Amino acid sequence: AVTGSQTALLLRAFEKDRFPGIAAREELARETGLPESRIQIWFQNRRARH
Repeated sequence: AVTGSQTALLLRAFEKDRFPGIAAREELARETGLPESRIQIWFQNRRARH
């Protein structure tokens, strides 16, 4: 699971760039302190639900 702060940051990103490319995902990884693969999973999962 990701933290509340990470969720808030990722959701705001998702609502501006719904399909981040690898550079954007690596940047979100650095912003959040999450691995890039975890960023990708989070976006894939959210899009599969929406």
